[PDB]
Amino acid sequence: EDPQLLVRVRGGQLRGIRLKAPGGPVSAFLGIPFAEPPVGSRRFMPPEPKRPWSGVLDATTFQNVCYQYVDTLYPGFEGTEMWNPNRELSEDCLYLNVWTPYPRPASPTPVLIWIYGGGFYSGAASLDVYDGRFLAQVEGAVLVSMNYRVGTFGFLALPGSREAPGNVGLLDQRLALQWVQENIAAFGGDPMSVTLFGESAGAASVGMHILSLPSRSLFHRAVLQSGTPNGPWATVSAGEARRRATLLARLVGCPNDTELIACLRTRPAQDLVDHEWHVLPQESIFRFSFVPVVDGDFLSDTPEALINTGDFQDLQVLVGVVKDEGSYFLVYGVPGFSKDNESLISRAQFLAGVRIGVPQASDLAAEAVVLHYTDWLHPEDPTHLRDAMSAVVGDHNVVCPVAQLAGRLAAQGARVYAYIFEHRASTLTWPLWMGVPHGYEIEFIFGLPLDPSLNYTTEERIFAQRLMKYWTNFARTGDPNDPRDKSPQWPPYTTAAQQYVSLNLKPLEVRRGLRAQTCAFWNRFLPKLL
Amino acid sequence: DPMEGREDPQLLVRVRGGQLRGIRLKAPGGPVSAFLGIPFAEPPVGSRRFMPPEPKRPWSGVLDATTFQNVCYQYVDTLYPGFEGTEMWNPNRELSEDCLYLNVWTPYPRPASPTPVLIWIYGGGFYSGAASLDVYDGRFLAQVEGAVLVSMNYRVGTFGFLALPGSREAPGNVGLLDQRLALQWVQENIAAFGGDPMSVTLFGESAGAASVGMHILSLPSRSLFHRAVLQSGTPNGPWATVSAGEARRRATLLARLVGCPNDTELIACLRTRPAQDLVDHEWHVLPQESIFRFSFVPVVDGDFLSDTPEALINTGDFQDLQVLVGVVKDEGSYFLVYGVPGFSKDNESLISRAQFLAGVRIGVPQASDLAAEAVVLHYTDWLHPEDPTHLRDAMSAVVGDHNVVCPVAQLAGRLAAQGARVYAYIFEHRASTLTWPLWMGVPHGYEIEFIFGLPLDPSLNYTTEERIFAQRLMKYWTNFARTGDPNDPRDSKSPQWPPYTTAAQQYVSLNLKPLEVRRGLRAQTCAFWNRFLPKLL
Repeated sequence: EDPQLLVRVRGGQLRGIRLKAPGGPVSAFLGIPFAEPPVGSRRFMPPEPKRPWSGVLDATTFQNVCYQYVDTLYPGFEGTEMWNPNRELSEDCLYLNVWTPYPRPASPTPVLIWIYGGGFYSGAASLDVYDGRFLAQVEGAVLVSMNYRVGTFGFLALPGSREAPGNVGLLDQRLALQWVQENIAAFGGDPMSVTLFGESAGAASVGMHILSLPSRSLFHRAVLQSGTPNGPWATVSAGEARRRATLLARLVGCPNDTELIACLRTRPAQDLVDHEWHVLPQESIFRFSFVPVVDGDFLSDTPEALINTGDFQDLQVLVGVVKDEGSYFLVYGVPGFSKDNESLISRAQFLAGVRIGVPQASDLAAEAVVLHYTDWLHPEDPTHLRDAMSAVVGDHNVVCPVAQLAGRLAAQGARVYAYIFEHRASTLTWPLWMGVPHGYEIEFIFGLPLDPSLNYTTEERIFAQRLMKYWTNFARTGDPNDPRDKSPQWPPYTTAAQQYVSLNLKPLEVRRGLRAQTCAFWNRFLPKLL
Repeated sequence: DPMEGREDPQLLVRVRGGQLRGIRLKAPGGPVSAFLGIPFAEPPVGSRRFMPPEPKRPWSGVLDATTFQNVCYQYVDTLYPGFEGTEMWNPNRELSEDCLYLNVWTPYPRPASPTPVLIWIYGGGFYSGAASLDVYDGRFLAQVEGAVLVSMNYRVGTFGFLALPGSREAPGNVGLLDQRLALQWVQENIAAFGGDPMSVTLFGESAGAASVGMHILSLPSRSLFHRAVLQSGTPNGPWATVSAGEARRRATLLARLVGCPNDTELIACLRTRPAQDLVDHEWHVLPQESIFRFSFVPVVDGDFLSDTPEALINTGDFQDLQVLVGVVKDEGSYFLVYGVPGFSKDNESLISRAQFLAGVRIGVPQASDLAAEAVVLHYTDWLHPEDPTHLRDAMSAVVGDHNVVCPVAQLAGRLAAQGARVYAYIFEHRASTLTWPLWMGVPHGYEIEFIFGLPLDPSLNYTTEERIFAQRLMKYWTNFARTGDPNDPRDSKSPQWPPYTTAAQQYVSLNLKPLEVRRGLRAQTCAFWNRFLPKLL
């Protein structure tokens, strides 16, 4: 009968579990329902608050992963499998997890809320790399992570209808935020200091909470790791969402919006998953069929309009990228790339790869990209063309949208801190040519190197500690710098000086201009070519 | 010649048109022979204006060949009166349409055996220039390297390049024809001076380099030389040529501006106008505000130039050609003070970014709004986009790259890809005696005085290192003339100057330090200019 694993929330009692972290125990409350299961008639619909329960709800184990495509490109390969579901799939998946220190915090404690990535078609809060025990134990943080619907279940939209209004995965996330506001105090959390953090689609999601007014009253700070609400992949127009929904409907035999949606609700989850990739316009890496939609409700306008016209005076933001944002996506559909070769390519392959990675570029824009990224001392060298292909995809999808976001935010009142993450995990099983790929900073932020049984180096586990206190310092104060502190200071990102830091084994290094020229090419010149 | 027996027997030479007597000049290391003001054409006056040159008909007696002749009629710069920086390029003899003369420097006494010949073609935008300028003095190359050096006058401005293509009274390119006639003169007569007609190297700067390039691309000229040096100029590029239609348009406009209304009619009327009237109006013809842009230049006539220089360098076979090409560090600087708002030789020419945009519009006047903004974005410093120094230097680079550096990079590339042995350089030393402001770096044309070896004259106040540098460059150039290779065949100790190739793109820096080999002649920027920007039209 451990009383600090017994907690009462607005819907009833829960029992958590005492977990062992390297430095001591933590309290974990796993699989807490925050919504009615979005099954049957609730499919495609906004989430409803979980109805109260009797007795003591067991909150000691992770719940089901939201129904989604499972990656099978490299079966049994750690590099891919580490991101695959580690619990069974279900549409009944709207649950969240809470990590707290053991015993529960003496005073109200800053809350970090993790929103996983996975292109809005995949992901889960139960993955090993999202383990909250280390941040909770070492930094005394309260950490919350929620599941949200992905793929069709989360983002299939027929805009204007009420059975499939779109953005319900974002609404799942928001409902979880509300749940934290109402209940986190019972766990020792401070509802008045809430920081959202996420990577990839999760970073984009965080951004969208920044740009959606009802969400704004549910947090105070934000961290966007390798993803943005603006850019080419995170959103679609209402018309295009309708088109894609209708196409998927016909691919599954369906058939008036009401009729079509009802027929879709009759379909088994796996039929929808089986067809969800056969709807997208062009051949494309870094591009997903069902994503947040500019609905004029959750998103009152396009993200770029909203970041261009928004007032972000009372917002603090931490943003950044890894060294090789594009590498990971080359092995997923660009001819000439694989995890097994060193993926050396010809310049014909490079041209074609540009056409793929940049599908809605005109012939002229595509050629502009090609010329801009060519090294004219070695325009035929296969290594240079490979790295260039990587840089094209990375810069276009992450680095330049991030640079633009940081610029707008800083220019319009926000306190911004920017980083580039440059350390390659010693335990990384992806080929060396992929450098520091997408998403491989996460394990360090969460403090996984603090676990001796994971075979990280010693420097990696000091590095991990550094990053944990950067992130938790930011949660606590809106500032990654240690308030009483020796390492160089991390200066705010501004439009004038454009300062950002390198995160690696060496001490903080301040640099200026986040790929300034290249991102001037992407954000200032290339738009003028349409 | 009643007095031959009492005169220097070492200065009497016979050429195809008769006898001439030169003069013994003193160079720092010893005497040289100079034969100045030799007519190679009939005076292109009266009814001969705008017409192809006619070979000089033979004369009786002994021609005095001891003094420089008249300078071809041209605009004289008076922007900075008494300023060395401009006056050193101004005419140093009186102006005349009777100006088709050439000059020959040789050792004294004249070489025992046949000696490789260097032929200088001056620059000046095809509107100015003269072979008699101090900076083109051949005495140093003749004395120190034992060279035979020839330099000719050619008609510039309207007199040289006004064209009504198709007509036979003004066919165009006659200034280039003047040059070619001089080349022929060399072929027939240079042996009388101890020169070798079978080893002739052309070299020139600016419009002179463009001229040399055009001789490479024109078949009749090809049998008149063997090697070429192009300093800071190319036959291709935006300024060196015009189309037949545009040349007709400009001639017609100038005609109308001077009170002249059938081609024959119009040309005759132009021939009745005084030379100065033509000079006074020649600048009032060109379309837009333009630095580095001239009204009367070589015309793509389908005759001298059988096609555009670009087409000809794209389809040409150059396998038995050796070429030496290069640029100075700051090709654009000199032209900023000549018509871009905000620039002067007296202030530091710091400019605003609005000024930068306007200046881009002026320096690249063909360019559409989109191309212009592409240029602006490409040259912007995104860490300090408002910094006036950076914007000034950027303006300079735009003009230099657009007009010289990238046309050169292209030429070198095409030539190397199509068989030619190419050697490439960038000249980086700023003359200690240079009177242009420091911000202009190493401006256009200030490598010339080093090539010709002027620092060997003690009375010119160059440093010692500058005199050694000068000697190095003279030896590079004359080695190239001699062998098609700037390298000294028996110097084991000094760094080698490697050929420029499309694979390695090697070139050297020329300065007080030993040869340094670099790779990629402004490769990314010139890819922008030569590969991307054309596609935006």
